[PDB]
Amino acid sequence: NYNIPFSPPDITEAEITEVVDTLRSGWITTGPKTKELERRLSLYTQTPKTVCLNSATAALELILRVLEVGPGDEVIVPAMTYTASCSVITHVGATPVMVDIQADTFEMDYDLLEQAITEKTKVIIPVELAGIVCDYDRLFQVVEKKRDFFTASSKWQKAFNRIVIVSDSAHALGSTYKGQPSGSIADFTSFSFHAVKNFTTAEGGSATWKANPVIDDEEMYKEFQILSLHGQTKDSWEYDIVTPAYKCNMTDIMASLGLVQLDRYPSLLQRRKDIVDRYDSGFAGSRIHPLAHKTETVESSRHLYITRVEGASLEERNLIIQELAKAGIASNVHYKPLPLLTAYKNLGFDMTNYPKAYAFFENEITLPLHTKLSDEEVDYIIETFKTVSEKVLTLSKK
Amino acid sequence: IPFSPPDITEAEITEVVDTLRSGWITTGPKTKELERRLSLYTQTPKTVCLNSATAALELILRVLEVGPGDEVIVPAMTYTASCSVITHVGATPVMVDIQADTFEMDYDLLEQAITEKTKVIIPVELAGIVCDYDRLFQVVEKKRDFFTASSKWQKAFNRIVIVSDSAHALGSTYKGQPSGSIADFTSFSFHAVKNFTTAEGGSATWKANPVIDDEEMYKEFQILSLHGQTKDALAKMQLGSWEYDIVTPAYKCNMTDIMASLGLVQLDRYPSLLQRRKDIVDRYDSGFAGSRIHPLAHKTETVESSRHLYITRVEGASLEERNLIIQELAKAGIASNVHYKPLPLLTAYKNLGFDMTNYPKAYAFFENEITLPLHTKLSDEEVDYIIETFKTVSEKVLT
Repeated sequence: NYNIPFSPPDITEAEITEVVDTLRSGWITTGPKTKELERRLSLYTQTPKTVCLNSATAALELILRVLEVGPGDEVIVPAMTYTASCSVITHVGATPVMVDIQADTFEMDYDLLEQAITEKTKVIIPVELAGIVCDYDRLFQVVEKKRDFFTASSKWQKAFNRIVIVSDSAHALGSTYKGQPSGSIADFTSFSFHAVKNFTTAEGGSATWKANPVIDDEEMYKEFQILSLHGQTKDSWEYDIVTPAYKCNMTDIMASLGLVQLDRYPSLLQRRKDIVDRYDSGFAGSRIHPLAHKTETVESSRHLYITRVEGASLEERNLIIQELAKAGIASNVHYKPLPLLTAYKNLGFDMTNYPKAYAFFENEITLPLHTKLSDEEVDYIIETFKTVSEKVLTLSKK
Repeated sequence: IPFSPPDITEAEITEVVDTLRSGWITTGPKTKELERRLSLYTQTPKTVCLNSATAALELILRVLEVGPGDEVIVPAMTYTASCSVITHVGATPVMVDIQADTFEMDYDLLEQAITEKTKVIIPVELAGIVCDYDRLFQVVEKKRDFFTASSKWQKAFNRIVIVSDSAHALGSTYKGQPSGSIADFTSFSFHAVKNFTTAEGGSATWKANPVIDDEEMYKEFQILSLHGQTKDALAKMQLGSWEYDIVTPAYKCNMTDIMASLGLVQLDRYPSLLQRRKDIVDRYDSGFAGSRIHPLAHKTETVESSRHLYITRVEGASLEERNLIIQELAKAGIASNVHYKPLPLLTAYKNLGFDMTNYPKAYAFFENEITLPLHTKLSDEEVDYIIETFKTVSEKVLT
């Protein structure tokens, strides 16, 4: 039969050999391969420097720490995102401010974003959900429009003298917006190389920033390095510790996976395109409505096949997932809005303030999208998801 | 001669390859099996394998809910990571000076440093040598009336909790018991340069105690290490187990099966690695006997050290003379190191008000300290060369 997994890893013998090479070398933690991966990633994202770290969460947190966002500052995040986009705000002691999304897309309602901005707002964190990059022209217009609310209180906040926009591009390595690669669009960007992502090092990620005359790239790179490795500096036993910092460097074991993945990535991206186009033609005219991966402004890296089923309640969506599972099709939900989660409910966030986020979630189902899918499996998912959705609704009507 | 190259064989490589061909490249069955095997090795009920010792020590503090207004005692003579985690959770580090003839805290001064705010003591098992736990447990008991619990786990103990920094001490013993089983909680390090390596990694464990439910405690670490994510019984039993909750906005420091693969093989190899380190230490020890080079003892009445660092102090040497000796070792093709600058020498801790003049014993230990290479890629000929060169060089610098 079929037992189609949601997100198995795509590892070949080339990854294994490269990792083996590292394990024979003098360098098994951070070494030359990590530096080479950062160099190649920078060229790929059209940014001057990249800091490879052990997760996207570590990257996003370090961006916030480099910006010195902390107690008394506000950071804006969508109500519809993964917990990790928000949790790093609480880690640095800042106040998350959630903004509701639009009716026909995951993106923040940018009018409501404008309204949420205060004198305390330091950072906006858009999420490039499923690889689809946000309306950056509008986002930059908002921060410029509200520039007079901004009051810098750190080195880097003074340099930019406005709200800094930090892309959560966990899902978006290789996505483009008006022809420009994610990484080059926002002021800072985090990427994720987690086991389930398009590009994987099992655990990993990176921080980068777009070229900007107010940033010395070597100085910025060095500040991340210091925060990722205990605050340690050297001017050969002697070192100093300048701040009691963290431990989130990338190993050459992981960088080895990355280097091979990056060679493979154009082909991987192409396969995902072919699967999305097959799904898209398959769901045309049905109740199954996918998020568009190709728009006038965006070419998505096609990380998640996010769908919403027209007319389906919460209960009905949950039943459909369990029926897909009985048919040998794994599926997922991206995402529970943050206010549904105990941690954020406990911080006073209330789901009734973000009805659009709720309505997106309510009928959302993510189908498998990865490079181990055969065409036959995709065809099977298309036909099954239609038959199952119809069955559940015809059952409800009855 | 390098200071600390990794000792990786084809068995590690094959095990990692096996993982890379499996469905599981991040946290998976190999990580759970490594935790199980490590728990048996350390004689503890459960182990939580994570991405660094620093992660493990932090999480212990976060499980204990040590935070703002609490004090955590650490030695003045330790690595920055023993202390930095205290600041991470927002607690106040309290440093204690060490003894004249060992790295260990002066336990009288430890008693004096205890207040109503003290929640945790972090001894460091320097070079693999385990601290005087009988004395440490006597101190916390003696001062029990200073303690006022302010969290679930603090109430359970109802005293200062003793957390071992065993970064250097996987496989060490104290009165025949393995590090891991001695302190209330223990962190271990599997960093590239440690006796047992996963390139980056570490663990948290805890000794058996009736007031701890081991599965509940294990589950709390898991949750903190992986975003605060939980799933209920109903969600796990369903064929489609997507639904989760986030209970606290937690952290991201889980161990991958890639790293656990290295660990499993290292753990099979570990008795033999430990034996080789013993043989090197004994050779150094006989070599330095009667000289000015005084090594820390790896075998005592109470301790059998895992023999992670060969820490030495050169009698009669000033700061400047020590530094010259290191550079002369380096010209002779011998890498060496210093463990450690006392914390008050470091800008970060200076900046928090810590003053080197308060910890003269820590300074004096550091001043004439040289660490010689101790790892399993050393040949006997290299060890003999280091012995005879270090003696000649020291004599030359002093003459």
